[PDB]
Amino acid sequence: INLVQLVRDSLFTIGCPPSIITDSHSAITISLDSMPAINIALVNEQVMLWANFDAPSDVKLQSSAYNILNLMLMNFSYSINELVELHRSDEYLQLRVVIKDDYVHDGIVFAEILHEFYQRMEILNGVL
Amino acid sequence: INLVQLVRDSLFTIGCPPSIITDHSAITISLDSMPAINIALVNEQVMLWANFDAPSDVKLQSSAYNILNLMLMNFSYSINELVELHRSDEYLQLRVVIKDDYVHDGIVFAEILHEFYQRMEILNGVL
Ligand SMILES: *SCC1=CC(C)(C)N(O)C1(C)C
Ligand SMILES: *SCC1=CC(C)(C)N(O)C1(C)C
Repeated sequence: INLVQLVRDSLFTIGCPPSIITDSHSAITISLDSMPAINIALVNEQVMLWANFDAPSDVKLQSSAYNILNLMLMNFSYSINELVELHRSDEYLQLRVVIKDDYVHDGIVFAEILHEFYQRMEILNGVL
Repeated sequence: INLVQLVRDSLFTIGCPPSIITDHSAITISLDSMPAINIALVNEQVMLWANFDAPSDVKLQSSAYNILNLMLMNFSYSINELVELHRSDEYLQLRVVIKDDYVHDGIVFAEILHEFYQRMEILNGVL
């Protein structure tokens, strides 16, 4: 698939500004005010969305655990495993999802995917 | 992949008793005071999963930190390197899709089962 075209098409369809998009190969980024950017890229034949959050302190993670666990248990139907995945590295808590092939061919459908992913980002940002 | 042969052979190799396995499938490994380990070929990939009774909401709140730490734990044998936690009405389900490198060998696969069981033990301890 042509991911730049899919993404640009998704973003005018929902009336997003064009200035938020930055880009030959991986990856595409969408800037958001006071939020981590959404990264999009073809990763081994599948469209992948991810967001890097500054790793919370261990104490903040404990106090926010219940809320974060509820977020991670929420179904994400566009995902190959029907979940959003949370990955931890030394520096980041990374939200990650691999999108099903059925949803990467239509810019209108893909906009709803990006918007639901953003909503998940919003909830996580709220408790960090 | 002959999954029945892989599993039986994994369990001999670590001296488990043969009484604990039952069954094309899925195959169950019964363990005491705990959910069984279910194993099956699901679209060409070996999948392991364990069904835990959905905790009450208050219990989830008091165990959330321990359950979050468990899920953030690296699981190197997984395709996405995590153990996934799935919620259904009746169950909190631990799930992993095992990666090809680890499913041709009964000796290697026994270690995958053992690490998976360890993750089940940690979750059982806070539910
Ligand atoms: S218009 C900015 C925007 C982009 C996208 C990721 C699709 N969103 O959820 C909003 C609407 C915030
Ligand atoms: S011997 C019982 C057993 C089976 C398996 C799931 C492989 N295990 O981790 C133990 C050793 C508990």
